[PDB]
Amino acid sequence: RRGSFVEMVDNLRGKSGQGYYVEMTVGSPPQTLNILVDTGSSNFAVGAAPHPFLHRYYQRQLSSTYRDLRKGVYVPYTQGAWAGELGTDLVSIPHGPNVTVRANIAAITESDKFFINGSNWEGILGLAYAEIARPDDSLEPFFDSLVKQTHVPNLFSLQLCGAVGGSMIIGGIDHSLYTGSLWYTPIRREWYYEVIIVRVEINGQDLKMDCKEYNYDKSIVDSGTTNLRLPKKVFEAAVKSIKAASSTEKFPDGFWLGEQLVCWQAGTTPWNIFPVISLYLMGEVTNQSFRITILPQQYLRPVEDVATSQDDCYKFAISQSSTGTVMGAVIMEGFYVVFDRARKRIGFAVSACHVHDEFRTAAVEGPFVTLDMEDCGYN
Ligand SMILES: C[C@@H](NC(=O)c1cc(-c2nnc([C@](C)(N)Cc3ccccc3)o2)cc(N(C)S(C)(=O)=O)c1)c1ccc(F)cc1
Repeated sequence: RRGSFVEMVDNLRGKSGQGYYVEMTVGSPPQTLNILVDTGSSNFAVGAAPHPFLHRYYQRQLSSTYRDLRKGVYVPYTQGAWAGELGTDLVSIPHGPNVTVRANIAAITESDKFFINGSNWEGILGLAYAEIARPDDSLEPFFDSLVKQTHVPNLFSLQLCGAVGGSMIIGGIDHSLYTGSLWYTPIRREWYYEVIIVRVEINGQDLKMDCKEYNYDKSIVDSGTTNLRLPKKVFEAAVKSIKAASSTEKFPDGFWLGEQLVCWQAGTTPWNIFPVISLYLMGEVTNQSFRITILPQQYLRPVEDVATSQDDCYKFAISQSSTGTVMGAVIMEGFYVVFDRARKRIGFAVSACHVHDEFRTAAVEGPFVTLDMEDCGYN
């Protein structure tokens, strides 16, 4: 109920659907920049040269504590890519832990489709593990540096509040950010924050696919990805089931593909006609699982208003992936997510800020009995 971590509450902001960021201060004298919180990568990188979409950037020549590592780095993602120069400098998070560490920093000099116009963030904080760090696993990620240089507990939690703000509690958990109990799923392997999905339901109806399909290749949690991305076969089956459940009103095929938007008169969106989606995750005890349930308010995302008009346009935010399942903002916005690195697990709880209506709410429920969950993982 109380809050020793109060100063970290509400330390995240966003330009409505374009990325959640936290202020980070680098160098000496202080150079503060808006940094995207990204659990799907492991590099700390900041724009360090003028760019059309950047309001400000890191100026190495002005930082007396900057150290050039004399090595370049190239980082390609599913969406976007950037190139920079590696170095190290002092880094602090004003509304985060009360510490200052020397971390690796990639100065972004060139990029393609990475920065987003009007997003207001100028860098990215890769919170995942060294295994996926570029150029290789020897480039210590920011959080690894934080834990090794300070006494800050090896854990952080995220509360992303969509339609924009949120909280990134570093070193602990704040009880005002969630209701109900926290349910944990094992971090299968320490590279991306990999998890295992054991069952999927649409309005209580089992998609009935071999659970291996749900994690085909892998299933990860990524705060830097907008959608709930699913492997091709799973995506197709999910869409067919969602379409059937929302038969009250028909939509063009492109809508389900994200190629067409559908808009409703201001405040008339019939959320009730769309089904809830449940993802069952492996639990911490043998044959035990739990489920997280999201509402259409999470998977149907608003598209930057034309200019404060009377038309609420939405995009179906569940899409296909060829690299496994990605639990992006669509999933995270309905919950308070605890990245308990110390205990190699991720916790989910109903968010105190998730968007819902007067009839339904996002939920985290358990326990359930699920056999052979170990076979669901790809090898
Ligand atoms: C910021 C922005 N992200 C994207 O717009 C986006 C990133 C990646 C995406 N791929 N890989 C990533 C990394 C590892 N997160 C790195 C990264 C961060 C920012 C920008 C690009 C890349 O994200 C993939 C997609 N898709 C293909 S999608 C449409 O979601 O299916 C979209 C975002 C994040 C949270 C949020 F609430 C709203 C908007």
